[PDB]
Amino acid sequence: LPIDLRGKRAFIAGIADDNGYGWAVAKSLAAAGAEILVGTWVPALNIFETSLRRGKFDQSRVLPDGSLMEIKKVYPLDAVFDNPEDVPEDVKANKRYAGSSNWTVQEAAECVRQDFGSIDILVHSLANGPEVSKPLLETSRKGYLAAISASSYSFVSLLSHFLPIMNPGGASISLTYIASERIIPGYGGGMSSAKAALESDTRVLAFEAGRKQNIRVNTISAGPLGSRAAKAIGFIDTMIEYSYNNAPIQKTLTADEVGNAAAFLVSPLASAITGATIYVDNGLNSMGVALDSPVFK
Amino acid sequence: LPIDLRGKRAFIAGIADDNGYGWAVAKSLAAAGAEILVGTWVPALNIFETSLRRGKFDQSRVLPDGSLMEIKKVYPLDAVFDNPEDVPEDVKANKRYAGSSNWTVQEAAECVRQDFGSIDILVHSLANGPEVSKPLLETSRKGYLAAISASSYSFVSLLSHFLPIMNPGGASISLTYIASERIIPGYGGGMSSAKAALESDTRVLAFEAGRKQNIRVNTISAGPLGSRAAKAIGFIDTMIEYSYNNAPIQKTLTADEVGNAAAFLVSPLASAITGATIYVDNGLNSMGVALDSPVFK
Amino acid sequence: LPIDLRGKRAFIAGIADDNGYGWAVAKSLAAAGAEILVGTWVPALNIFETSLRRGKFDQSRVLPDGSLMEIKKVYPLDAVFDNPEDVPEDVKANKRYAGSSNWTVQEAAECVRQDFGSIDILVHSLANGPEVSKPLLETSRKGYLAAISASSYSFVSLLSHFLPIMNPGGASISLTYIASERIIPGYGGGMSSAKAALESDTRVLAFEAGRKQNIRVNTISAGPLGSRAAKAIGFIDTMIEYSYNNAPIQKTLTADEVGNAAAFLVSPLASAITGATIYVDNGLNSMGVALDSPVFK
Amino acid sequence: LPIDLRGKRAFIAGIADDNGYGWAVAKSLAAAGAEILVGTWVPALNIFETSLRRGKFDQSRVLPDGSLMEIKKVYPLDAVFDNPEDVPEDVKANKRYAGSSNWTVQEAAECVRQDFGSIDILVHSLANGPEVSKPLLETSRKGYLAAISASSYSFVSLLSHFLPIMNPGGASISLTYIASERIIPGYGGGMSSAKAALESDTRVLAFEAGRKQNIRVNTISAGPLGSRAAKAIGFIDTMIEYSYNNAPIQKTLTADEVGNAAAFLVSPLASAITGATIYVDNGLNSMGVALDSPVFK
Ligand SMILES: NC(=O)c1ccc[n+]([C@@H]2O[C@H](COP(=O)([O-])OP(=O)(O)OC[C@H]3O[C@@H](n4cnc5c(N)ncnc54)[C@H](O)[C@@H]3O)[C@@H](O)[C@H]2O)c1
Ligand SMILES: NC(=O)c1ccc[n+]([C@@H]2O[C@H](COP(=O)([O-])OP(=O)(O)OC[C@H]3O[C@@H](n4cnc5c(N)ncnc54)[C@H](O)[C@@H]3O)[C@@H](O)[C@H]2O)c1
Ligand SMILES: NC(=O)c1ccc[n+]([C@@H]2O[C@H](COP(=O)([O-])OP(=O)(O)OC[C@H]3O[C@@H](n4cnc5c(N)ncnc54)[C@H](O)[C@@H]3O)[C@@H](O)[C@H]2O)c1
Ligand SMILES: NC(=O)c1ccc[n+]([C@@H]2O[C@H](COP(=O)([O-])OP(=O)(O)OC[C@H]3O[C@@H](n4cnc5c(N)ncnc54)[C@H](O)[C@@H]3O)[C@@H](O)[C@H]2O)c1
Repeated sequence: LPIDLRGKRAFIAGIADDNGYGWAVAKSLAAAGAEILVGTWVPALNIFETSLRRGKFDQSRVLPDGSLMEIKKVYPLDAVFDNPEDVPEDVKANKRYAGSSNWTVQEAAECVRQDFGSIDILVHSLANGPEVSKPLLETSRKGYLAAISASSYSFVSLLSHFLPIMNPGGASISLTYIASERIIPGYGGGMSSAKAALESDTRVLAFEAGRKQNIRVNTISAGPLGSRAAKAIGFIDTMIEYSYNNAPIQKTLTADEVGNAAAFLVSPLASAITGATIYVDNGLNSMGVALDSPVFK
Repeated sequence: LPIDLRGKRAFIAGIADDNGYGWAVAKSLAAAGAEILVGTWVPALNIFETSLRRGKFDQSRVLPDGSLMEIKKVYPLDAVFDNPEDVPEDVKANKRYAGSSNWTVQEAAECVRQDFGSIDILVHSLANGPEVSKPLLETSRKGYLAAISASSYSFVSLLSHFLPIMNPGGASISLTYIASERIIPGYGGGMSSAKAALESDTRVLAFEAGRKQNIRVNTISAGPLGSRAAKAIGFIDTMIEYSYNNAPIQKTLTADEVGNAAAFLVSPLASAITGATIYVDNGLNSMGVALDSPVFK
Repeated sequence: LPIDLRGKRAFIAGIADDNGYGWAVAKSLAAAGAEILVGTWVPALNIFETSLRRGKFDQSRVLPDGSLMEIKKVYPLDAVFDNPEDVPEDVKANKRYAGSSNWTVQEAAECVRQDFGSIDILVHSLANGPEVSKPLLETSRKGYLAAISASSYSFVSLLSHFLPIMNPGGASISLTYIASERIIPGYGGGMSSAKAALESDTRVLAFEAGRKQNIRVNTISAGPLGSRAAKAIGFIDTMIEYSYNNAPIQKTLTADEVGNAAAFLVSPLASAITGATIYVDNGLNSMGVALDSPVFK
Repeated sequence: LPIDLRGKRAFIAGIADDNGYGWAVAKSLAAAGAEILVGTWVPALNIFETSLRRGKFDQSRVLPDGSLMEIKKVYPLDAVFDNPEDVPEDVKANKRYAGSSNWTVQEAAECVRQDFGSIDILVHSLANGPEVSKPLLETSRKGYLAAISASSYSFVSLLSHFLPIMNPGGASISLTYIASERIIPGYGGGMSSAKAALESDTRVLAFEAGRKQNIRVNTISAGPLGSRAAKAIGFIDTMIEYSYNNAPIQKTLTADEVGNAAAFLVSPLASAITGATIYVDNGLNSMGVALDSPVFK
């Protein structure tokens, strides 16, 4: 009873290294036999392809079977720009953006088409929020819109641009965070807002794309990725700790854990699931209180 | 813009003293001019009516206007028994149950009818759970069913028995607790389960009774009632503390607070609200983490 | 048991006429004795103040007591612009925007301050979405961002700009729609998304502002406003019909209905409610199926 | 990337034939290599084992690999009775119950232990509700309690009785229905209530058992199982039709579909998922309106 993505190909948007959720899903899709195409942020591209050439990610490419993951092709990409006319002359003039081409959503999509003709899976693992450090109360309109644009609308833009080249019976999947439904102080600059929009769109799109092309649309609401810090300082480190303490099952969360769920979800096994927000967070979201609250001892 | 329940009468099930949510709603309904009828648990009846005669609740009956609340009539009542044939000879033989009569749901309802002919508001403020101290894992089938019977089904039984005598455009309201949707360790013996059922039934009944008699059906999901203990020991004391610390608005919760919401809800002002779970818990339910978790300092 | 907003003042953002939810809440706040300040979209301002001068809204200003609603002051306002430096020379050059002044969020707020010094209630009744007619799949990035900006971020901008002048123990309230949580085909152009963000922000802000200034933050998730069309054509007309048929309580929805809930919510009676999404939609949101589905007869 | 339950054994409670969800999950678990133990209702036992002997289920036992499913052992079982002292002399005297032995939850569990020593997976596929045809308004207290007992508490009883013999890192899974969260007229007699309780308990137990033995606890909220009737008459037939029409993805639902999700969930791949209600209903739960409502054409 395997997850079989043999003869299927995925496009994974949001891979810059071996340390995020994105890398993890790729691994999983690859373990299940899918053909892997990557979309890399174009400021990040170089270092990415360079370390990959050099073998830097070799240990991070080991599959269960022991073989090594293959990335059939790396595509540069800035998901805040749909078409080329949209780019600010000042962006197209930046060294980084100067070094590559065909990096708009519309362009990436045209390439894939020209290169492979089709796809079966779409993975969104993107996000970005300039003022993510500030509270809403202190978030600028521009910093807020930026988070929404890169973190929400990007999914919409990708889905619509790739849809014409998705074989029906295909699936897409995106990564969300519970700061959409509940107050998680620290996750500011409109990221929370952006995660809320993403989720809702997940539903709508499941309708739009389900009816339109028989495509499944789902999002996975993950936990803080990683193991404990010797000194939990900063937001993520903190959440990791908090979650380790307060969750129904006491353990840490691994990328592998999120990737397997993803692979499952984009797989045929999951033919009856769409417009879902799946929690893969060690059951944290379900708790009413924190176990570690000082009142309880 | 007043809440006007002048010329309306409420039946409040679950009043044994001046210290619970039930007393609070009565006060509120009474401030708004409703005619107050009480249903008192029949083990509790005596002490109740006795202290009330004696003036023991006088300070607790003060209305805003300064006058004193009036209870038009106290009806004894055991909401685990619908009809008289249902009572175990061993219950009917107990001193307490021996002292009163017409205490089944079916009987109480017949009385009211014979005494007043009609009602407009129905308040459920009942609950009871023998093994509420044990974890589900350790809850007996009998202790579990008991919680459901007294805490869930009782609402269903009251609604159905009173419905024929409720003027259309009337409303009912019940008290719930968030341990239905989220894990709140400590609230065991099937109370959690019982609160879950109640809520769902709230919805269904809103459908059944809305369509049947133009009756609104809602539940209020409250916080731990009361102010701080010098030594928070025990479940409630603990929750009060926890909530005071961790809530979006830092303050305590008062019965008045729950009563006003109730009065509002059963009032005509609320003509577009039904099949709702209203949170009156200082916004606790909305939080993702506890502020007091030691990881955060 | 009245809703008393005597000696309180509200600022209502999003009044252009007597036909929306906004007008309704004002009425309600006014019935409860609050002092009414309006923020009018500045393209709409003129016609507004003109018809109001002329008596056009006289029948729509009748309060329950029989008297007539008073608007202490109308302030022009475009909630997509925070500070004056933000305005495009091409907007400031448009006849309409040319006729008025002090219309940025930052400016409106400064005025109020200079005119009244303070406020107690904040009402957001704003929304706008250029491509609201298109499906997400066909919504432009710009049309999507526009909906979010005018429909989501505007609340954030108002709250933050007015906060310094809100007496603690005050409240704000905004209008939402269930297309945030569930698929409602027809409500496109990112409005759905925008309603999702608003809700989430409602929660966060309740935290930010609750802790910061003892301000309550809530949103009301309303139904389609209005009575039946002889020919339900178009989105709203359709929803009205659908809701009339399928709701747990069969009736239409009136603005009065939404206004009363609002008044209640911003009132002191509601001191224990924050980070809530209150449904005032005749219980529609709670249903699992449509009664009118042809399968059921 | 397989779902590997090689060297694992499951106990499936609620198998009486090849036509329910229960049969389906067994198949799935079996495809993934788990060792299958069945708990059969003891009125149903005989016909079950008889047709199975005879080959009646042969076509229904075909695995993907082509081989045939094996049931290592069938255990009789009535999940409304925990211990033998609990049985009414009038039940133990009924032909059916007379023919078998060790059929209480406590007894079944002792047997398994004595026969296999341990288990890894626990599947609950049980339900039963005498007055399921009546509306709550017309449901008896006894008919209501019966639904809860057989449909809710049974899970609690099984979990607790099997827990001592579950290898840590194991999982349990139960089948729920959306009539718990939303009004689905027709699903009466307290089934709705019972499904609500089950879900909540799913959460709590995930806490209790997660912390206690490192066991994952989840429930799957399924759609109406089956394909279209030529004449949709009756509740299920109706729901199937309705769902086919109104769902985001237009298709029917197959048992296979629910089984695969289950297998996944009880599998190690799912190590970060617990206290979840997974929807496997073709995305129906996410919709706001019915597409087939006559208002929309
Ligand atoms: N990391 C966590 O603990 C956690 C928890 C919940 C959800 N998530 C979500 O997971 C996703 C990513 O996972 P992660 O945080 O592990 O990885 P990450 O931090 O690498 O994710 C951001 C990625 O997006 C890329 N990116 C940013 N802006 C871009 C733009 N304009 N165009 C194209 N690419 C751009 C970055 O280069 C990077 O690859 C996001 O959706 C994030 O919200 C993460
Ligand atoms: N107290 C809290 O902090 C809190 C929080 C959330 C919800 N609630 C709910 O509020 C309601 C009651 O409020 P409370 O706890 O303040 O008051 P309470 O403790 O007085 O409530 C129980 C009441 O039910 C009566 N009662 C018990 N069994 C009965 C039976 N078989 N027949 C008739 N009457 C019976 C008791 O005598 C008593 O009046 C319950 O629904 C409870 O779950 C309370
Ligand atoms: N009308 C309904 O059936 C319904 C249902 C649910 C929610 N709502 C919500 O109610 C609110 C408004 O109610 P309504 O639709 O009855 O009234 P409406 O249509 O008058 O609301 C829009 C208002 O915002 C103003 N406006 C638009 N863009 C603006 C900008 N940039 N700056 C300042 N003002 C601007 C308009 O002039 C108008 O007063 C919105 O939040 C809407 O989503 C309405
Ligand atoms: N069938 C559907 O469309 C659907 C939709 C959602 C959820 N479900 C749920 O799936 C589960 C079962 O699936 P199904 O309906 O396909 O199969 P089913 O109808 O065979 O389920 C009931 C099973 O429980 C057994 N049973 C009843 N009372 C018992 C008792 N006291 N002791 C022991 N066993 C007893 C029956 O013999 C039978 O095997 C239930 O949880 C049901 O609510 C089904």
